[PDB]
Amino acid sequence: MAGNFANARVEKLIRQAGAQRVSADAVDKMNEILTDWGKNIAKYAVEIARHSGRKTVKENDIKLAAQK
Amino acid sequence: MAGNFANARVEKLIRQAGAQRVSADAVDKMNEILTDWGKNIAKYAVEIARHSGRKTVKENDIKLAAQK
Amino acid sequence: MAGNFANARVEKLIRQAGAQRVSADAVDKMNEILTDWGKNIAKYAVEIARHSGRKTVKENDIKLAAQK
Amino acid sequence: MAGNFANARVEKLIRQAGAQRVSADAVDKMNEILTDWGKNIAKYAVEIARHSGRKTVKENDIKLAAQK
Amino acid sequence: MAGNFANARVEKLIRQAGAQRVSADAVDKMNEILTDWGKNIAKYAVEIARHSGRKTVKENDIKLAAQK
Amino acid sequence: MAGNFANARVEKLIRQAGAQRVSADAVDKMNEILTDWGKNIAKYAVEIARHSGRKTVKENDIKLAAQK
Amino acid sequence: MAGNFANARVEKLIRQAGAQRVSADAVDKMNEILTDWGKNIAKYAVEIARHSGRKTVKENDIKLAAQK
Amino acid sequence: MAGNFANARVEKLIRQAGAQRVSADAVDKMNEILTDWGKNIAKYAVEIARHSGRKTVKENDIKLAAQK
DNA sequence: GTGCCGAGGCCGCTCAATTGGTCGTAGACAGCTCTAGCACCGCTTAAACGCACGTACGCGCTGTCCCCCGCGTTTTAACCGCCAAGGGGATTACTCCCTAGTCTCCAGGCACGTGTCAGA
DNA sequence: TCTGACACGTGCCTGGAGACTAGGGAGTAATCCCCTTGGCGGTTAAAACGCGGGGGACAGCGCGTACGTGCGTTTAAGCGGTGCTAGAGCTGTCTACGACCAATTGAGCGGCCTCGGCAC
Repeated sequence: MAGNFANARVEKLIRQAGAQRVSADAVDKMNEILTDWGKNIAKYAVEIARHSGRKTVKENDIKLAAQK
Repeated sequence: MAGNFANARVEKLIRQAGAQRVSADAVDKMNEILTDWGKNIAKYAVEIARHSGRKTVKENDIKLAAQK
Repeated sequence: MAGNFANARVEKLIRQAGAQRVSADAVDKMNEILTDWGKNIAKYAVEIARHSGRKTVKENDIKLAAQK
Repeated sequence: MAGNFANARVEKLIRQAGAQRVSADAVDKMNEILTDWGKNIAKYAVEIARHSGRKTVKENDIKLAAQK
Repeated sequence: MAGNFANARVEKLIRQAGAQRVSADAVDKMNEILTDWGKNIAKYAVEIARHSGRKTVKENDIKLAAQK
Repeated sequence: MAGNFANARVEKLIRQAGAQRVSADAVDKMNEILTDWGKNIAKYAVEIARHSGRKTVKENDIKLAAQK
Repeated sequence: MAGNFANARVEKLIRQAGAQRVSADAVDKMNEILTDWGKNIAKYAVEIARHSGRKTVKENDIKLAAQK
Repeated sequence: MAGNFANARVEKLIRQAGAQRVSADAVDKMNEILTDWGKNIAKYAVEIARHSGRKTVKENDIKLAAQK
């Protein structure tokens, strides 16, 4: 519920940033920080989609929500 | 390289934010925006870890890099 | 509290940047903008130092906080 | 020219941000980082003042240059 | 809304930079990167024009906003 | 050669940024500033594509070139 | 330390340039110039490698960065 | 080769710049690049010194030859 | 308010990667002992702040004319489709040639004793 | 011409740069076959320029803000030195990540329907 993404994908991201070693707690904390920040953008994008008069969230509503 | 996470996971997050329908272009854009922002936090967490004299990125380095 | 630096020092900076004349209201606004931006870098450098396990803010912590 | 502000004023700023102890090399580095960022805002505020048709830098200008 | 310029125009620019072949995905990403950077210069040029006391954005307002 | 894009499209961009009136000399200067900054990104994306050993410029080459 | 090469080798280079005497100040300035020009090439060498797919920055990567 | 930096110290420079693996050919080319730029600076630095009516090469001379 | 077609929802398979277990051993934390370098208090001088007078610049008022907005016709191109091919990609073998542990050596690096060598 | 501050050369103590000899990670040619770009042709759409009306931007004089100079008072910042707190370096214990391996969860990809999104 706190980490929505797969741990192996969040770990690959921290290793491509240059991390020589990555603690499983750091993978769990990065998963939580990506999930929380993603839920915030998606919640605001859903309100932009409905203000625009549509049920579907589309690329422009994610792009505009991220620029807030 | 552009979208690090699995699309069905990023889609589940947008549907739990309340979306009634989700365009595949919104799933791809959210995957890119999460990847870019996650790489920014991870790259700075790695410089904090190496400054604390450690090779391992740990929970505290991710927490501190996100509050920047 | 709003302008931490001496006004004659902030005025000397705006005059060395090329200003032919400097209004007292521009010296006070620059003093506030330097105080606010300096407090933001120092507050994160103190958290960068306490994470490293030290009480003393050193050149490396200010350098790392300014690159955030 | 390297550090424009008074060292005891830059140190008081780092101590009000919460630092328990401050290294003299951190006071000099903060003085350099404030001087460099202050010269960037003053140099662009002087070009805004001159574009507006005036010799005097005024509060308005420093406000517009800082938001760049 | 994401790509303001004509695709055949963005593509001619990439082919004049020396590209032997250009992916349609690269034309649409270049169009988005030019549109976002152009909107940022124009938004700040509009604030420079209004600070100068005018409604009309002129050559000097675009030139000053780009040097920021 | 100095302005690659259509003037009516560069003008639409400055009007969508909030401009109440836009001078023809500002449309031409914005067209030149977008063309020059666009040629710089495209020249570096062509070199990234050729280092990677491919004649085709692709989305990842434009994305990596713009982040420089 | 600002020098990547050993001070004695920066001094030996100044002597090969015809200087009958080289000040300790000239040795430190030479070390800094070689450090700056070195890092500015190494960064581009790392980019050439990562772009070609290879993890090893080979001889081509150095020659290509020195002209880039 | 005929380099000024020590071979394993030109190598340490490339690795310290971020190299994951360094080809022993690039160690040699880096040493050549540092040697060539070194001589090209020393010759001009020696001329500027002899012009100023001094014999001991000083920081000022190298600082000016590098800024040219 | 009405018609049409984008393009997402829903479904079923399977294979590809994720999560879980257990082993090895690299690394991170705690503890001792010493040195680095900071906080405190003190002196005295630098230079900051605040007048008071002067006068340069700025902000208005307003009246010319610059030059942009609206409206419009023309035709120059950008978008699209269909058809052809070249290219880039994934899957493979073989052979580079760097990482690695182990090693000897050249010459890097700091101190001691002298005259250099830059100035009014 | 007239001339006195403080850095430099040569030796000793010391180490990290140079160099294997070998293992095997990853670099880079082969090839086969989908992806997807180039290419040619048609056509409407939307970009350019042209005229007319008039909104607002640029210049000129007046008046009055308010910044510059010069000066005095004094409150700070700076530099020394004391003296003691905390950070660094070495070392040892032990914790927890990298690694290989299993196996089954669940993500991706068509293929078929029809809800709602886009223009008139």
